[PDB]
Amino acid sequence: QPAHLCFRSFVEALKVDNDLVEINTPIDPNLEAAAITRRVCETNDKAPLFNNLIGMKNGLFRILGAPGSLRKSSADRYGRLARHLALPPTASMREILDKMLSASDMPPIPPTIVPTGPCKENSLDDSEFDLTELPVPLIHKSDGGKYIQTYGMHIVQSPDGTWTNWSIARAMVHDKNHLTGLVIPPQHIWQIHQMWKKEGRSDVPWALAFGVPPAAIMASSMPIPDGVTEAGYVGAMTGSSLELVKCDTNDLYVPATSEIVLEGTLSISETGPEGPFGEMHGYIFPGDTHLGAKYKVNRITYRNNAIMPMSSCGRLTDETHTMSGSLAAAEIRKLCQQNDLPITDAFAPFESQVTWVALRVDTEKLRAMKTTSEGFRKRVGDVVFNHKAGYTIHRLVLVGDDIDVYEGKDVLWAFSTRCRPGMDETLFEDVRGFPLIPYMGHGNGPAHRGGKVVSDALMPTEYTTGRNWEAADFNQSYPEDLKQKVLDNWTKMGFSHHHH
Amino acid sequence: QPAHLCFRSFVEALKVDNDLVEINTPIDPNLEAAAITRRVCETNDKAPLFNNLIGMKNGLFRILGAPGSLRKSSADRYGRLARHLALPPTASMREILDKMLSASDMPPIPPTIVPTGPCKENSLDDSEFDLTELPVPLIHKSDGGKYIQTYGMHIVQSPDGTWTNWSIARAMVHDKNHLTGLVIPPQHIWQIHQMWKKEGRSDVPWALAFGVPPAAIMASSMPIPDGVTEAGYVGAMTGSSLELVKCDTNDLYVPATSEIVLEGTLSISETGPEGPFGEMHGYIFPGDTHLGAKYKVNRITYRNNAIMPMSSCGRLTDETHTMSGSLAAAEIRKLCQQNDLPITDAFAPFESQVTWVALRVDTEKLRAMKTTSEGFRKRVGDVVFNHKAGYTIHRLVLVGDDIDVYEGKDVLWAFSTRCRPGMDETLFEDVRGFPLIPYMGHGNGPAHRGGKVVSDALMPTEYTTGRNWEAADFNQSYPEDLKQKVLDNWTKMGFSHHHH
Ligand SMILES: Cc1cc2c3c(c1C)C(C)(C)C[C@@H](O)N3c1c(nc(O)[nH]c1=O)N2C[C@H](O)[C@H](O)[C@H](O)COP(=O)(O)O
Ligand SMILES: Cc1cc2c3c(c1C)C(C)(C)C[C@@H](O)N3c1c(nc(O)[nH]c1=O)N2C[C@H](O)[C@H](O)[C@H](O)COP(=O)(O)O
Ligand SMILES: O=C(O)c1ccc2ccccc2c1
Ligand SMILES: O=C(O)c1ccc2ccccc2c1
Ligand SMILES: [K+]
Ligand SMILES: [K+]
Ligand SMILES: [K+]
Ligand SMILES: [K+]
Ligand SMILES: [Mn+2]
Ligand SMILES: [Mn+2]
Repeated sequence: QPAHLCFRSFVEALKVDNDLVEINTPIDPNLEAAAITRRVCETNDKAPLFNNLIGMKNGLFRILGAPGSLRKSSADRYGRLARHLALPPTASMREILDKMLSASDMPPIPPTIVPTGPCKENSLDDSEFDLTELPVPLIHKSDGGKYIQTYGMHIVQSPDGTWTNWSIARAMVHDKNHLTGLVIPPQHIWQIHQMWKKEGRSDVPWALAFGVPPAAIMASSMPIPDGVTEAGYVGAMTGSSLELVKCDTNDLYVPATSEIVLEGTLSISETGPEGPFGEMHGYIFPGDTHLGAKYKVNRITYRNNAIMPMSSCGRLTDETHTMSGSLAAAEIRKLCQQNDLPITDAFAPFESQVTWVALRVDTEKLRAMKTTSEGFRKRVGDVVFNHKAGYTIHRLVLVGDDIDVYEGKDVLWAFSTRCRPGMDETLFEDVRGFPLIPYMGHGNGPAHRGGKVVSDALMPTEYTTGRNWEAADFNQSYPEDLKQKVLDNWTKMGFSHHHH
Repeated sequence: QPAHLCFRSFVEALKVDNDLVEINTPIDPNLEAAAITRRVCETNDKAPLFNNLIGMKNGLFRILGAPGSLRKSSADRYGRLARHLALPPTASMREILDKMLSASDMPPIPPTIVPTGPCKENSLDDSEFDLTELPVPLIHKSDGGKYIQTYGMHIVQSPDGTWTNWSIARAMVHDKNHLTGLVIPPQHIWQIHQMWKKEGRSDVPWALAFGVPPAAIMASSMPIPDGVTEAGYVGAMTGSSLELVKCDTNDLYVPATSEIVLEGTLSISETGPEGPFGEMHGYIFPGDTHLGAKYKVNRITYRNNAIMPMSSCGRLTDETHTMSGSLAAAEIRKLCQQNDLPITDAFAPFESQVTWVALRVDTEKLRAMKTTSEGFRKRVGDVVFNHKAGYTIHRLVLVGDDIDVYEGKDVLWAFSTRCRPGMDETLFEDVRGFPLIPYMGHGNGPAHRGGKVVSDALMPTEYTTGRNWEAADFNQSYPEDLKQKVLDNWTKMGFSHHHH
């Protein structure tokens, strides 16, 4: 079963890539697994597979850390992401984001129901499991709980049955048979939760599947549109209908090769303590516990020798940056295009802690618009910051065609040199804000509103007659024949491999 | 004669450091020398010494490129700067900037006049030189002239004799016996020029010395205070009185071991075309020629086998960033301290194209002030942006004690996560602006005014009770004994030298 369609095959692919370290000696889920993983993420090392996790019982569970983090080499930097998608390991960001967007104007390929799969190899009922007795990691020393859920997919369906959403949202163990987690607007898990709360009749049927098809966890991390069932989007992207099995205790359907499945309900009434958690912006605020959503677990099913993926998130670079940031940028690119804005590319610079998105402008098309910075900034900000895809992003940086937005150095150069503070910016105070950014939820203003800006790093002639500069760099300030001569004589003269 | 006191000795020091490439085959001053130098600066390679420069005649001249640029290794990144100052080549930025500030509360050590020196080994009068016949470089393909002056020091004295200023300002060849160059407010060359213009009696006696003592070219690049003679500041910093010889045609004094000296006048009446030039922010605007100051050259004196230093400036990283940016940051640190502001460190992030300065705050002292972000931002911005030392800097970023301002990654993290756009910022429109930044002189607003901001990346509790977070990183979110265990078992488990 191919790597992008089966998590167990994906692990084998990483091994074969020489992108995995198998740790076969005992590792403590209390901080040690996550510390190793954090170090990996901070240094772009190989993914750790913890095959011998202190507290693993009857097959639950091994851990794979850093499943979507970066590789050290430039040439296959994004290779772990590529392996989620059947792309060559040398794929560019552009190619990865194009693959993730490709299903947006394709017919869905709905899933196929099969009678069984590996995720049914073992089961534990209501009398046989205790979530506090599993080797659930403590990921950061100040976390408010053991965060079992950092890289599984929540499965919830609208009351009318027409939309089944797959998404990543964190959750931690509350007690032997409950989790608490983030369920916040405008996220689809929250939107569906609200539909069940308005109906008022029952708690939300729920499942949480860990170790799902890698192409599915990518779509789980992406803000594809409201009402769109991720399973059929993944089917179209991959060209293959996903095989799903029914849950035992409800009528939801989970990927047949899921490593571990929890089945139960998301309460429409109950809450419990949730957090704090060491989060994507790089911080934890110890003791900042709040009420979160509360999930009841009725059943666990799992593969033999089940593997739990884990994201040890925080400072650069992990899945929150590589997947949540980049996939939000991809959706923003499409949203802009669909609103007739001349955007060619979008990326959330890692340097920005994925709080910015740089938007590359087709300045030929911009010039034909016969507009101004003030007007264009307002138009872009209204599109993006009024939409869910713009939720997590607080600064949009408009750049012209010379800038590669996938290169943070070049984005920082353009921002720093082409956008006059204040004058070339528009502030947005009456939009939804992202409270997890420290300057929002722990800042001087409203946690949930405002704090957003469009920063125009287009130069004035880019709106009118065309770029009127050349860069003072090797590439642009010397003729081709001289540049080539310099490069050809470089080592001969005494100065100093692409793969490495 | 030591490296920091004698340019010829400094060249030997770079050779001995294995930080020099001697090119002994013919190199064209038309773009080729500067292209090689640009490539060096973009890749942190060894400094190029062009010993065989097409058009060199009777000893004028060899070129040393990249004299103050970066080395590839982290461990001796700033070693070329250290060699300007007698510091070990492993010196930190902090140590370099402390050395440059050290003379600010020392008695000056005035210079010593000696009867002769190497700079008098050869001479060319008014009938014997033609600046258009020298191997003056074309540094960028669109430059408006051949920029002879990128790393010499202009020498001008107040009419009353009490202040002799040394500074770097660009200049290009106008004709056989004149240069044009930038002389702009608030720079000291401009301030002194204005004094002579108000007196109205004569042109400004002037000299331009190339290949000066490295400690002198560092002070030439720093905004030490108005009225302070750089020679005595360098004397105090180094503990040694600098040896100066009189010019032949005027009563100014030049370093005895200067490689090349031009003597003449800076006109109080005449201008000529100047620029465009590929500038420190990374751009050239072809055809953007303006009137600049006009210098008349009456005499050249030079060392046997004279060496002209050259800065091939533009995109990262060259002398404009390493020296002008960092030295302005150093002066800003002191200025803040002298104004009773609790600033411990300042640096101009390279990522910002040295348009930002990050100011590290002693938050214990800030808490005792019992102030607010709005108040404190205004106070800092009023100090810095109303002073010459703040001229080139458009964004100040306030950070707390956990941030190393000499690490751009950490500055970008703090800025992106701790400063709410708009609310946590104060815009300054009624301050002098730096017109060379593209968004100023080629932007949407006044070239010379405004466009400045204080961005407060202090979190709210840093003003009150203290930092209330821990970082979600390896360092802060795991206990010491676990971190050490992970590091000790890192290679054993299968994961992957300081000098490299
Ligand atoms: C890749 C990834 C994404 C997310 C998260 C993580 C990872 C690894 C955690 C490590 C678990 C940290 C957690 O903060 N987290 C998270 C989260 N979204 C939330 O509402 N709540 C969360 O707790 N997203 C982002 C969401 O996955 C995307 O916003 C997606 O678009 C949502 O799907 P949908 O609502 O659009 O269907
Ligand atoms: C290190 C360095 C500094 C400068 C420059 C260069 C280098 C290499 C050039 C490559 C030649 C580019 C040129 O744009 N340039 C330059 C310049 N200052 C100007 O007024 N004019 C200039 O043309 N400074 C900065 C000044 O040297 C400092 O601002 C110093 O503080 C001035 O001295 P003072 O007025 O404070 O005495
Ligand atoms: O707990 C987090 O780190 C996290 C990460 C990304 C998130 C994206 C959207 C909403 C909530 C999020 C929470
Ligand atoms: O020509 C330049 O690149 C340059 C560099 C730094 C400068 C600093 C202050 C004033 C003028 C300047 C000009
Ligand atoms: K999703
Ligand atoms: K702009
Ligand atoms: K100076
Ligand atoms: K702040
Ligand atoms: Mn969805
Ligand atoms: Mn001065």
